[PDB]
Amino acid sequence: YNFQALAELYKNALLNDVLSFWEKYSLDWQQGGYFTCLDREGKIYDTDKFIWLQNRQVWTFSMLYNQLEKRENWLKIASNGANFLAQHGRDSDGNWYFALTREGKPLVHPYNIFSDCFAAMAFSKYALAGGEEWAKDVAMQAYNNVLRRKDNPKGTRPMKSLAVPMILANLTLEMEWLLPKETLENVLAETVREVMTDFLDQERGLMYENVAPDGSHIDCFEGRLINPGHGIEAMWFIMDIARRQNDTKTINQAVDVVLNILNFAWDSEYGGLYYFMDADGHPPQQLEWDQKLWWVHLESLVALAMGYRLTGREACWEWYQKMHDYAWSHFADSEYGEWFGYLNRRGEVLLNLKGGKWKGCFHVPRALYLCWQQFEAIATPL
Amino acid sequence: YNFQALAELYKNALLNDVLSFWEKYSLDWQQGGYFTCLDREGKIYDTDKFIWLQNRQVWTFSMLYNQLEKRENWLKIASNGANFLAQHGRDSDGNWYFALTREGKPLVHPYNIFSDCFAAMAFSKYALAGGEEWAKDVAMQAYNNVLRRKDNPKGTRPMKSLAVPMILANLTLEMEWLLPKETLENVLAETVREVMTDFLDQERGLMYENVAPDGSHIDCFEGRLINPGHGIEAMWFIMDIARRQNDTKTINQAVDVVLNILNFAWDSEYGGLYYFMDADGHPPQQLEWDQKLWWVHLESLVALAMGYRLTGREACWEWYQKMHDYAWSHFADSEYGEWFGYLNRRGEVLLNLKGGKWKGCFHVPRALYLCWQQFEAIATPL
Ligand SMILES: [Cl-]
Ligand SMILES: [Cl-]
Repeated sequence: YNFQALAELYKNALLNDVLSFWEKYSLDWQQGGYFTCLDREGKIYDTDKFIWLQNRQVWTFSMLYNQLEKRENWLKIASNGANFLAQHGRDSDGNWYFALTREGKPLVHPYNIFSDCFAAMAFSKYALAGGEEWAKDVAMQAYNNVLRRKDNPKGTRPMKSLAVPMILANLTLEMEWLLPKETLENVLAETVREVMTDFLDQERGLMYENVAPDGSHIDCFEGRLINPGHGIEAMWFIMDIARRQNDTKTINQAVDVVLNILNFAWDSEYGGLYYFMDADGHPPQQLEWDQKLWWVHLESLVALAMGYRLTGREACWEWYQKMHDYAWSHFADSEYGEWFGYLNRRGEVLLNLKGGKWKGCFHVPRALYLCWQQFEAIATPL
Repeated sequence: YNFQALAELYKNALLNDVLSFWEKYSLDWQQGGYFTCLDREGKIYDTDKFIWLQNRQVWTFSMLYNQLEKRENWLKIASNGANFLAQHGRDSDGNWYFALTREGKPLVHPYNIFSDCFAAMAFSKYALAGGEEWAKDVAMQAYNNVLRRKDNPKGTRPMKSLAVPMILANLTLEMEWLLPKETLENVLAETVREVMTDFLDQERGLMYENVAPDGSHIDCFEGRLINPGHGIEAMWFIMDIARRQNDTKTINQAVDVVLNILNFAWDSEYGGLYYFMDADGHPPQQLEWDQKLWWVHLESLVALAMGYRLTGREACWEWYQKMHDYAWSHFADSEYGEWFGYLNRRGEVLLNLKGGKWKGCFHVPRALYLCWQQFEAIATPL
């Protein structure tokens, strides 16, 4: 039960390893923004700017500045992204691009709303960290675009996706200081009700990625799809929100679901959770289904640490230890820093990178910070 | 040098194994069209109708009826698809859907032109096999939509894809009997010139998937991408077209390129060709890059058999044998019929299916038929 050693492990990994890696290798001080396409050793292999990741990195450094320590270098790193993004990130109608060239010329315009999501979250927390009022309105613009486009984010077979209420819930938390208290309260209750009613299958105790509007299943590739890590991440989002109202019943239901997903999705031959599974045991359409991904395992560490902190349930601690041994031994790279993102089913490195189009300065530092928080809270009552 | 035994191997695999599998398990005689989502044993795991594959299956049975033997059952199988597709396959503007429900209700409308491509090819050959004149105009409609939309199939970084002239070349061959002789001649010469000028890198002797309009490379994920099997398939397309004009120089250049790609893309640890590679040795964005796919290896068998038949070059025969031993021992399923589509890098079955959203009655029977043709021609001068 060495909670204090775990707290120290996560604190040291965040401050001395992971943040250091991004500080040393990712800053584009000449043109603004960040290089995310970094190989195992931190070498740059592509200079394109993927806006999700640009915004996530602004958020991470702004958050840590605001909540942990006002280190000048963290704020300067956040500014290097925020200024670049404010100048180049949006089309004439204020919609966020998906990708730019190094110098900020637009490459890709997205159909989704997740670009706007990450922009709202980043500029909200940058506004707070930097005391930059202009960033508040950038954030508010991006946020109303998400709620406006929520119901069709992009007749025969109506379906809706878990990702939409998920990101809108967690985002609303990040927008709290800028929103009417009632608006916050309502969206939070509604998104939580939708996630726990429609996407949670009461009979199987599992989260589905896509359901009909009334929560019923549809027998098709989309309607059979399970993404173990995605559902686990949603559940700690739900825990975090339920904790605010001390809704212990909802916290415990979320923990039930996390344990169900882990028991369902663990690879008994090689260890780790599968990336995708078909709920009915049919062959998935995803060629990457059996792969072992960094964030799937990190968000599981967060959910189990948070579940144990919030409920004290022994099963969370037992699963925490099992997940810890697997994730730390397979993804963490002690020699060069940071975590590998992509392993094959056997746990072998599949892409020799620390960042890319979809991995940047976000899931790893956020998860390490959150786990540090849970174990520190466990060791030291507030 | 047992050419006759190879001819017999391919003939028997096509007629007694592969066509039999699709005849036994894939026909939707109640509603029309075909079930492609078939597991290892032929069991159906999804009833959706993926229009690419519906059209490809109409083409395969129509082609064999027209070129091999007028078996009544083959034409009835082709009709079961063609009638279903004519009734349900197109929107009000005559554009082909990407997917329908079992009964033909539209699910997905595609942005690309490859749906129209496969529809033009299918209805062209169905028109010929069935003597159905109405199918000619369905085909001609679909074909002019492809040429009309060829230049933007769906300012900062202009790029074009190999798939477009590739499919337009091979398609033009399948439309020959319906087109002005001059129109055929021109498109064929132009598509061949574009493929062999712009997408073929003269210095590396390799095919690139995406280049700038003038054929120059762009240093980005798309511009570094190699798809070994895709380039090999394009090269036998080029061989087939060059053979028509007895353009021996072009035939031999295409064979040069096939041999270059095989030497570049062969997995020296586990055997087989990689699905995707980054030309500059950076980490790919494709999580499926190291996988071993049925059509990648089948189109390589076709290209090597055809290359050897057309040129007699010993290297083609040596690579044929190497590829044959790998592909037949890893993909062919003697117990239940047909070929697995999807193996991991080690050659282990990754998806336990014989068909799905992207694998249907096309690459396997076409490749087995073409290889039968090459070895029969080698054994028996015409
Ligand atoms: Cl990330
Ligand atoms: Cl196919």
